[PDB]
Amino acid sequence: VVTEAKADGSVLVTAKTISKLRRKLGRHGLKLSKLVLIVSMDAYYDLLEDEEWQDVAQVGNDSVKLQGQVGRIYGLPVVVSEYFPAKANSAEFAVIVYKD
Amino acid sequence: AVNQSSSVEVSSESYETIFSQRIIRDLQKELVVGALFEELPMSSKILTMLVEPDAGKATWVAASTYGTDTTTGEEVKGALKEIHFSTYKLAAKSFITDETEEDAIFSLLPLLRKRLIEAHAVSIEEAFMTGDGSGKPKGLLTLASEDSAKVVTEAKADGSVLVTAKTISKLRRKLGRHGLKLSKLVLIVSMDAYYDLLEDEEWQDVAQVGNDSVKLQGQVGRIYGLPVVVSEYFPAKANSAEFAVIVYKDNFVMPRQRAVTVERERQAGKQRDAYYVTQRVNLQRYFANGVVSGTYAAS
Amino acid sequence: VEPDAGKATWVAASTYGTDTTTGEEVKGALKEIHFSTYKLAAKSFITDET
Amino acid sequence: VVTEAKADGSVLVTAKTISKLRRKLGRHGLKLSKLVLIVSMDAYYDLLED
Repeated sequence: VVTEAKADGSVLVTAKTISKLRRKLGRHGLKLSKLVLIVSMDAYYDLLEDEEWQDVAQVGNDSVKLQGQVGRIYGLPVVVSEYFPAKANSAEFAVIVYKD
Repeated sequence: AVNQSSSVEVSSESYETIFSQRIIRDLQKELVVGALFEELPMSSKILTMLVEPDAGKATWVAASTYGTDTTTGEEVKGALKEIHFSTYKLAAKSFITDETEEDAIFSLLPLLRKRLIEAHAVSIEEAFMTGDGSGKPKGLLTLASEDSAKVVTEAKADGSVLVTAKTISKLRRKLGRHGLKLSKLVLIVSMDAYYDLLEDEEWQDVAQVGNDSVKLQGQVGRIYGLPVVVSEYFPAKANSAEFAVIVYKDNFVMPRQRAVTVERERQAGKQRDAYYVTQRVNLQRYFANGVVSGTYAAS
Repeated sequence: VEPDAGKATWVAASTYGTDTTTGEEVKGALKEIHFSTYKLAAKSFITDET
Repeated sequence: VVTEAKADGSVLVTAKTISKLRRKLGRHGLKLSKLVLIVSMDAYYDLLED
């Protein structure tokens, strides 16, 4: 996609990365959810001080409070992974499929 | 006493009024570290155990070298790091003499026992939060000094301070490792930092643009889903800790070889009844991880 | 009124000669308070003629 | 505590004043989540533009 942010250094992750990743993914690749979103441990933390629509307050959530963020991110489940290397030019997300 | 003004009838002197023997009590700290951490009973002086290290990687074949042909790497040849739990001890005493209860009121005996246990309770509670290393164990606020847990900076050291909800998110970004899934973490905040948190204007503001209904009945102690614990044992405003967060899942256990015993001697003394009390309870962590303190440096 | 804290201390580890290591504590020194009371009064009058 | 309002006029008294004001008294304070609040009769009719 190159580039949203700048490796923490003045602006962090934003909820419209997932829309752009979904847009460029595989054209006809949808059919509701049924798509798996792997998120770095780092990237999970800066999307939690939001300031975006999928919040833990009331801005546009499903009433989450209880627990500390939920798998609703464009209808996708959130899968954590801590195995990611240097934070500079690396990937922090993976959008992958399992229907074929 | 009956003086000021005594006019014009009976003047007399001073002490001419009934006195009351009843006591009253002001402030107290509420005790949140001395009764929150699992007791480990043990019959010795030091307790030891082994624990594994992690990976332990296994190398893949070089896409030609499939046979024998050895070279496949190997995993971790030395392992099972030992961990030792030391125990620390303390004592107090207070000694009364007959000469200061006969000319008095005959009431000082039960109050002394209440006071020495409170003084002991204050002393252990400060030591668990703030402590050094020599003679008395190291405390929780400086637990996060040796592992590089710290951050610089949060709020602005008395020039337009605010303690806004993004602080705790940045603090957990700084801790990071290895369990984001809410394993019942314990968080303790300063007296002033707790008061400052209701000026906000962030996440749980004065309007229903931010928070859902959670206050109930009006500005109550609720942060990011979790309740918040407050304490008056933080040092006065400066470059120190105003907020401490610790993981509680395997760790922060207190070893102890007895409970509180309080006794008295006066034989073969001369006069005095002398109260003694002794203790042996301390604070340690199995693993050097899961601890952060903000700090709150300068801006 | 009963008084404020109240601090104990920890042993030098090695010591065992009794040697209590306790510092000493402030046995039964406290502080008194007292209540003092003021008087409020009025007087007003009326004449037979009105 | 100094300052919020400056002689009304163009800067009026709004409900955030009682947040910073109680930074040394009650809720929690001594141990009690209760207080009584008294306001001026004219100041009561200022607290309508917030």
